[PDB]
Amino acid sequence: PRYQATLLIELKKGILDPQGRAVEGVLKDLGHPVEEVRVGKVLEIVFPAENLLEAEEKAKAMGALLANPVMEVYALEALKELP
Amino acid sequence: PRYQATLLIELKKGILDPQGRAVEGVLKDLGHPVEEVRVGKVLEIVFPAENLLEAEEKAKAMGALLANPVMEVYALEALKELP
Repeated sequence: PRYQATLLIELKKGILDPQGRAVEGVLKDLGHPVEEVRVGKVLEIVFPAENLLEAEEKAKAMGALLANPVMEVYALEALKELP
Repeated sequence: PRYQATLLIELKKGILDPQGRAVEGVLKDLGHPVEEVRVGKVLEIVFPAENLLEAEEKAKAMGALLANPVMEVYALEALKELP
Protein backbone atom coordinates (compact mmCIF):
# COMPACT_ATOMS: atom_id res chain seq x y z
CA PRO A 1 0.00 0.00 0.00
CA ARG A 2 0.90 3.69 -0.15
CA TYR A 3 1.52 5.78 2.96
CA GLN A 4 2.04 9.45 3.72
CA ALA A 5 4.27 10.39 6.63
CA THR A 6 4.27 13.85 8.19
CA LEU A 7 7.66 14.52 9.77
CA LEU A 8 8.60 17.52 11.86
CA ILE A 9 12.26 18.52 12.10
CA GLU A 10 12.52 21.06 14.91
CA LEU A 11 15.31 22.93 16.70
CA LYS A 12 16.50 21.73 20.09
CA LYS A 13 16.18 24.08 23.06
CA GLY A 14 18.87 26.74 23.22
CA ILE A 15 19.65 26.51 19.51
CA LEU A 16 19.14 29.94 17.95
CA ASP A 17 16.14 30.41 15.65
CA PRO A 18 16.50 33.62 13.62
CA GLN A 19 13.55 32.63 11.41
CA GLY A 20 11.34 32.24 14.45
CA ARG A 21 12.50 35.49 16.03
CA ALA A 22 11.47 37.21 12.79
CA VAL A 23 7.99 35.67 12.65
CA GLU A 24 7.52 36.93 16.22
CA GLY A 25 8.23 40.43 14.96
CA VAL A 26 5.76 39.99 12.10
CA LEU A 27 2.96 38.78 14.35
CA LYS A 28 3.72 41.45 16.94
CA ASP A 29 3.45 44.08 14.21
CA LEU A 30 0.03 42.61 13.36
CA GLY A 31 -1.48 43.05 16.81
CA HIS A 32 -0.99 39.36 17.60
CA PRO A 33 0.87 39.04 20.92
CA VAL A 34 3.14 36.00 20.90
CA GLU A 35 5.42 34.60 23.54
CA GLU A 36 7.45 32.48 21.13
CA VAL A 37 7.64 31.13 17.58
CA ARG A 38 9.92 28.20 16.79
CA VAL A 39 10.33 27.48 13.09
CA GLY A 40 11.02 23.92 12.00
CA LYS A 41 10.65 21.90 8.81
CA VAL A 42 7.71 19.67 7.96
CA LEU A 43 8.07 17.04 5.25
CA GLU A 44 5.07 15.27 3.73
CA ILE A 45 6.52 12.05 2.30
CA VAL A 46 4.48 9.63 0.21
CA PHE A 47 6.04 6.19 -0.15
CA PRO A 48 5.13 2.49 -0.45
CA ALA A 49 5.45 -0.11 2.31
CA GLU A 50 4.28 -3.69 2.81
CA ASN A 51 2.30 -2.76 5.92
CA LEU A 52 1.83 -0.19 8.68
CA LEU A 53 4.71 -1.60 10.72
CA GLU A 54 7.15 -1.15 7.84
CA ALA A 55 5.62 2.22 7.02
CA GLU A 56 6.45 3.40 10.54
CA GLU A 57 9.95 1.92 10.37
CA LYS A 58 10.77 3.56 7.04
CA ALA A 59 9.20 6.84 8.20
CA LYS A 60 11.29 7.07 11.36
CA ALA A 61 14.41 5.95 9.47
CA MET A 62 14.07 8.81 7.02
CA GLY A 63 13.40 11.19 9.88
CA ALA A 64 16.77 10.24 11.37
CA LEU A 65 18.51 11.07 8.10
CA LEU A 66 16.98 14.54 8.10
CA ALA A 67 17.81 15.83 11.58
CA ASN A 68 21.13 17.44 12.47
CA PRO A 69 22.33 15.72 15.71
CA VAL A 70 23.43 18.95 17.40
CA MET A 71 20.67 21.26 16.21
CA GLU A 72 17.52 19.18 15.75
CA VAL A 73 15.18 16.31 16.60
CA TYR A 74 12.59 14.67 14.37
CA ALA A 75 9.06 13.52 15.09
CA LEU A 76 6.67 11.38 13.07
CA GLU A 77 3.67 13.70 13.55
CA ALA A 78 1.33 11.59 11.43
CA LEU A 79 1.27 8.45 9.30
CA LYS A 80 -1.72 7.37 7.24
CA GLU A 81 -2.42 4.77 4.60
CA LEU A 82 -3.45 6.37 1.32
CA PRO A 83 -6.77 5.24 -0.18
CA PRO B 1 -4.22 31.44 29.71
CA ARG B 2 -1.31 30.29 27.54
CA TYR B 3 -1.45 27.97 24.51
CA GLN B 4 0.87 26.36 21.98
CA ALA B 5 -0.29 25.91 18.41
CA THR B 6 1.42 23.65 15.90
CA LEU B 7 0.85 25.29 12.52
CA LEU B 8 1.89 23.69 9.26
CA ILE B 9 2.36 26.02 6.27
CA GLU B 10 2.77 24.13 3.03
CA LEU B 11 2.68 24.84 -0.69
CA LYS B 12 -0.60 24.25 -2.51
CA LYS B 13 -0.51 21.24 -4.83
CA GLY B 14 0.50 22.36 -8.30
CA ILE B 15 3.11 24.76 -6.93
CA LEU B 16 6.62 23.66 -7.88
CA ASP B 17 8.60 22.43 -4.84
CA PRO B 18 12.30 22.29 -5.87
CA GLN B 19 13.58 21.44 -2.40
CA GLY B 20 11.12 18.55 -2.18
CA ARG B 21 12.27 17.35 -5.59
CA ALA B 22 15.91 17.54 -4.49
CA VAL B 23 15.10 15.43 -1.41
CA GLU B 24 13.31 12.74 -3.43
CA GLY B 25 16.43 12.44 -5.53
CA VAL B 26 18.78 12.12 -2.58
CA LEU B 27 16.53 9.66 -0.76
CA LYS B 28 16.62 7.64 -3.98
CA ASP B 29 20.42 7.90 -4.10
CA LEU B 30 20.56 6.75 -0.47
CA GLY B 31 18.39 3.69 -1.01
CA HIS B 32 15.08 5.09 0.24
CA PRO B 33 13.05 5.51 -2.98
CA VAL B 34 9.88 7.49 -2.30
CA GLU B 35 6.91 8.62 -4.37
CA GLU B 36 6.93 12.30 -3.46
CA VAL B 37 8.35 14.77 -0.94
CA ARG B 38 6.73 18.15 -0.16
CA VAL B 39 8.76 20.44 2.08
CA GLY B 40 7.00 22.96 4.25
CA LYS B 41 7.51 24.81 7.50
CA VAL B 42 6.17 24.06 10.96
CA LEU B 43 5.60 26.85 13.47
CA GLU B 44 5.23 26.08 17.19
CA ILE B 45 3.58 29.21 18.54
CA VAL B 46 3.17 29.94 22.25
CA PHE B 47 0.63 32.72 22.72
CA PRO B 48 -2.14 33.99 25.08
CA ALA B 49 -5.92 33.70 24.74
CA GLU B 50 -9.07 34.04 26.87
CA ASN B 51 -10.03 30.41 26.35
CA LEU B 52 -9.52 27.38 24.11
CA LEU B 53 -12.12 28.53 21.61
CA GLU B 54 -10.52 31.94 21.25
CA ALA B 55 -7.11 30.25 21.15
CA GLU B 56 -8.22 28.02 18.28
CA GLU B 57 -9.51 31.13 16.53
CA LYS B 58 -6.26 33.01 17.10
CA ALA B 59 -4.23 30.02 15.90
CA LYS B 60 -6.11 29.86 12.60
CA ALA B 61 -5.89 33.66 12.25
CA MET B 62 -2.11 33.53 12.50
CA GLY B 63 -1.99 30.73 9.94
CA ALA B 64 -4.09 32.88 7.61
CA LEU B 65 -1.84 35.87 8.29
CA LEU B 66 1.43 34.00 7.73
CA ALA B 67 0.60 31.77 4.75
CA ASN B 68 0.68 33.08 1.17
CA PRO B 69 -3.04 33.12 0.25
CA VAL B 70 -2.43 32.19 -3.37
CA MET B 71 0.45 29.73 -3.04
CA GLU B 72 0.23 28.15 0.40
CA VAL B 73 -2.30 26.59 2.75
CA TYR B 74 -2.06 26.37 6.53
CA ALA B 75 -3.28 23.68 8.87
CA LEU B 76 -3.63 23.77 12.65
CA GLU B 77 -2.02 20.40 13.38
CA ALA B 78 -2.39 20.65 17.17
CA LEU B 79 -3.30 23.04 19.98
CA LYS B 80 -2.73 22.64 23.71
CA GLU B 81 -3.07 24.74 26.82
CA LEU B 82 0.15 25.34 28.73
CA PRO B 83 0.75 25.86 32.46
